[PDB]
Amino acid sequence: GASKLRAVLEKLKLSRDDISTAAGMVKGVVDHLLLRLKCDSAFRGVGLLNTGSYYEHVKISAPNEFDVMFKLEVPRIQLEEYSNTRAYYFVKFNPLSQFLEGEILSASKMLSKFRKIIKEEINDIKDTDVIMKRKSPAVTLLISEKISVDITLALESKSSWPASTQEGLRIQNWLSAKVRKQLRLKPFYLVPKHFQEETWRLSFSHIEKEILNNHGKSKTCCENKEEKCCRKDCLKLMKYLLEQLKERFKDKKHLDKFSSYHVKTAFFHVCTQNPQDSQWDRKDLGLCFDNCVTYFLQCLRTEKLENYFIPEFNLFSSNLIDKRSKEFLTKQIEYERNNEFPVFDEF
Ligand SMILES: Cc1ccc(-c2cc(C(=O)O)c3nc(NCc4ccccc4)[nH]c3c2)c(Cl)c1
Ligand SMILES: [Zn+2]
Repeated sequence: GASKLRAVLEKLKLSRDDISTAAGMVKGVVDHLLLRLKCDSAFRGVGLLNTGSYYEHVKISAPNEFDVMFKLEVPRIQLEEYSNTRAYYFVKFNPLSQFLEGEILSASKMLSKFRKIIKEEINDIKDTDVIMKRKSPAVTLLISEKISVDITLALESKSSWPASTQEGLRIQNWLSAKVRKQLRLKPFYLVPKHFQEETWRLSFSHIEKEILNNHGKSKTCCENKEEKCCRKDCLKLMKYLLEQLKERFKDKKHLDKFSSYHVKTAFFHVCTQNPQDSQWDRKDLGLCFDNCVTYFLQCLRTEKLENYFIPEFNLFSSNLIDKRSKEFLTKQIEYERNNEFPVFDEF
């Protein structure tokens, strides 16, 4: 029954208008940061990933936790795959020559000046209270007492996607081969890794908005009441389930390695698995949500969740997340699934 799930989604939809007040605080902070960085020798080509978006909201339950990405175009960029990990690379070749450790581009040396300039500007204006938190790659600010913003620096490359993505983004049977070709013409991004190296991880997070806003096999999906689907609602419930489970056990360390990214990745694998819009009918919200929960548990038990763009990078590998952590999450979700999800009728 979709009765409980809709009420959860209705409760979630209410706190959306709280974001409008908090986001405005975030814009003023990052508008001041972008102008201070743009007149630095290394960060002349800095800017937001999306010119007006200004954020991404990882916490679908807490409207006070934002995630912001700054971009920096690195032209004539040469990448070396680090030990066949398929996702971590060295950047070698200039405004960025001050961070060169010989041939390769140092991530922590670029993060040092980036964190330094922000640290100096955060205190400089301080017409509104912004507090810097140091702890790994993200420069985490806190506006007033509630709002927290994660600022991530990313390198932008407008060349072809690296070979490891050749069989990724398997959307041909769902969104068509024409759309996959158009998406792969868009740039790709590299973010600091933070074992240990001066390597960068391939990032394709900017592709999520492109697909979430155009998500059906039918081009008119969710444009009229006759073909309203529940794809977005299922993703929201999947993200909220993990956030509640991570909140419920915040005094332990078992669920610290799982994020909405894993929940996103498994969901889009389900979208590949179920390409027809009829498989996502709104009347079947409870059933479709179960398909997502089932697949994610199958991933947890099998210790396998492929990067959606890099099929050879296992997000659930033992190097990344240990077996006891994945078994702990498996038990909690299976318990919630058997019990009609008690984490949903509370907060
Ligand atoms: C079709 C498609 C399109 C895009 C994506 C996608 C790719 C990446 C990536 O890094 O490649 C990525 N990262 C993130 N971070 C979110 C986060 C930030 C802070 C804390 C916790 C989570 N969300 C992402 C989504 C996927 Cl899974 C499917
Ligand atoms: Zn739809």
